[PDB]
Formats: sequence, C-alpha cells, structure tokens
Amino acid sequence: MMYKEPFGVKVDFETGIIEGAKKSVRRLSDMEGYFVDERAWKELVEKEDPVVYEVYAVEQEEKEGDLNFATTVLYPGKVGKEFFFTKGHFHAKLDRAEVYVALKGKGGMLLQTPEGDAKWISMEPGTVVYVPPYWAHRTVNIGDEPFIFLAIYPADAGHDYGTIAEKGFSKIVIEENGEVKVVDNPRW
Amino acid sequence: MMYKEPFGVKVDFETGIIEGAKKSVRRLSDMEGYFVDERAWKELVEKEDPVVYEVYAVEQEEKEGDLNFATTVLYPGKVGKEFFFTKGHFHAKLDRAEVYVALKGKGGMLLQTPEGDAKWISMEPGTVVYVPPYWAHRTVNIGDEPFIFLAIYPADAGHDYGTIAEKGFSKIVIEENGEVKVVDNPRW
Ligand SMILES: O=C(NO)[C@@H](O)[C@H](O)[C@H](O)COP(=O)(O)O
Ligand SMILES: O=C(NO)[C@@H](O)[C@H](O)[C@H](O)COP(=O)(O)O
Ligand SMILES: [Zn+2]
Ligand SMILES: [Zn+2]
Repeated sequence: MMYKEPFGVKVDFETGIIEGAKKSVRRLSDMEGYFVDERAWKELVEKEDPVVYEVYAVEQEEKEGDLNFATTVLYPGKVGKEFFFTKGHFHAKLDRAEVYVALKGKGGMLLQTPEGDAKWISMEPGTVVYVPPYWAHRTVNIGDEPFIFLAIYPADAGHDYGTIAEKGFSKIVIEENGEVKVVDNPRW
Repeated sequence: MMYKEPFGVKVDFETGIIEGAKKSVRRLSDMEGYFVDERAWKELVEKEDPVVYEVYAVEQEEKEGDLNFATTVLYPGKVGKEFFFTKGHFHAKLDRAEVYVALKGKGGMLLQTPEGDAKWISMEPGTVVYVPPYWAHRTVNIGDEPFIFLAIYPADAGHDYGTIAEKGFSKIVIEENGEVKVVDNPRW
C-alpha cells in the first residue's frame, strides 16, 4: 500500500505562519451576527473592516485516526465592550476532541456543550487546553498583541458553525470597569 | 448528558514538565537490545545507568476521536557512537497519526514503515512534525542539552514496541568524525 510522506515544518511561535498551509482570513465583515453590539460592528466594518484572525491549516483527508493541525493568529481589538474572537464551532463529528497549545499573547477559550454548559479557560504561552468531545470552542484575545496558538484535531472532526452563528455562546467576554469579564450573553 | 471537563495545563517549554501529568522515567538499563554497541550499553549501565528520557503524559480513555498529549525530555548522551533515543514504537491501531512540536534542544525523528523503509526529519525548536498513519517513530537527541518536545496523538492509538525492541530501525544516528550521520543500521 501507499504510505503518506512524513514532514517537518518550522513554525515561528512569534508569527504562527506555516509555509505550505492553506491560509484563511476572517475580517469583521465575515462575522455579521456574531457580536452583541451590532451598531459598533457596522461602524468598524465601514471605517476599517479589520482582520480579526488568520488561520494556517495543514489538513489531511477526513479519515479516522489521522490528524490536522492549524495555527491561528487572533488579532487584538474590541467590538464595543466585546473582545475580538473566533467564530467558534462544534465539530461535525461531535465527539471529536481537540488540543490547543498557546504560543503567543494573552487570551482564552470559551467552551460550551449542546446544553449551553459554559467554560472559560485562561490562555498564556505554554498553556495547553484539552477540548473534550462535544464542547464547542471559541478563542478570545483579551490583550493588545496578537494571540497565537496551535490547534491539533482529528482529520475527520469537521467544522460545524451553524448553531453558533445564529445563537452565539451563552457567555460573552468583555471589558467593563477596567476588568476582563466573562458574563452571561444578553442576546442568549 | 455527562460531559468531560475542559481544562488548561501549563507546559513549561524550558523543562518539558507538565504539573499533574503521569510522569514516566526510562533508564538506560530499561533499554537492553536497543543500541548497536552492546558492550558500550552494558558498561554505561553498570557505571551510571543514566535516565535516557522522561515522559509527562495527559491521557484520556481509549476512545475513538479523543486525544492524548505528552512531553518528552530526551537527555543528551551516546551509547558508543549512537545518540540517545526513545525506544520507538508503532501504534497498536496502525493508522493513527501523530503531531510532534519541538520545544527545546536539537534532535530529530527517525520514522519507518511496516516494511522497514526509514526517514529522518531534523527537529529544532518550532519544528512541527507530521507523523502519518503507519509510520513507527523514534526521536533522537543529537546535541549536548535536553531535547524537549510535545506530542499529540489519538487516545486509542496505543503503543507497540515489539518488533523494534527486536530489530530496531533500518537506519541509525551516530556521531562519526565529529559529525552527525544518519547511516544504515549494520544489524539490518
Ligand atoms: O478549533 C479549531 N479547529 O478545529 C481551530 O483551528 C479553529 O478552526 C480556528 O482557531 C479558527 O476558528 P473558527 O474555525 O471557529 O472560525
Ligand atoms: O509517540 C508518542 N506517543 O504516542 C510519544 O509520546 C512517545 O510515546 C514518547 O516520546 C516516548 O517514546 P517511546 O514511547 O518510544 O518510549
Ligand atoms: Zn475545533
Ligand atoms: Zn506514538
């Protein structure tokens, strides 16, 4: 039988750039219906339309046992009080776990179950996050520099964005009274 | 609707230590039949018996789609001309892939197919190695300081050490004339 070729790729923990990877870019305009403050979103899109995050994904065929890996560069910023975040998703195969290795910056992960059980995990360089089966996950940049991390996930996990896209997470991550706060989403 | 708890753990990139992890120690005396120079192995065991490597593992139950992670501290040394290495294994579920992230030191990975064809991947801090389905894998420390890396692998992958314990890899990594060389294993 044919065996796939092993490879190494150098990843600058300062940039998150992977050569040979599929690069995807999310601007604020790619994120309509995601942030609580809709008027703040609209204004920011018209003034700047900032890049919220970039992903460098090295992806295999959707086979059991195989592994994908991707870095994310999550840029600093706010939409009103709400910190820049990733869209967030469940996996297409719900019971697929994931491992995150925080590389640069200050951020965290919001995770929630299909029942809306909600978890916040602080992330700083060296933080490894176990994302268990069934937990949807969004990363958040709570600092003023790029938040960079590596994600390793089953090649057959898939990305399920729909239910998060309409309903969001049960918690939001805001700056209020000079504090980073994880509070109940009002639109939830 | 029981779900497992998400968590974050600090991995120290300088030392490899994961506080709370399952720590494993492998001494040279636990590696009979692994190095070409058996007399050199015997002597180094009788006089010192160094730790060759340590593993800090965060493991889940053996379920499909779940993920384990572990750091290895592979200490610097030689047995005769042959650099210290990990025992090396195939996965019990052969088609399970793996992703390594090099954190500190100077090393590399020896990989081989069930047919004994071998590959070498140099690893320096920042190197991410994709270990494809079906490839056995051994890491080697080619420098004078600890070689430290993080591995992420399917939780149902398992470890099979059998044929490697008997026959090793078809290639060896040695120092010869002040130079690191990947050469054919004379035993093969
Ligand atoms: O969790 C991952 N992979 O499965 C990550 O690689 C995410 O896919 C990545 O950070 C981008 O975020 P969204 O996919 O939520 O837009
Ligand atoms: O590949 C891994 N996990 O599957 C690694 O975590 C290895 O198990 C670890 O580096 C120790 O090497 P041996 O298992 O060959 O002694
Ligand atoms: Zn995911
Ligand atoms: Zn392995």
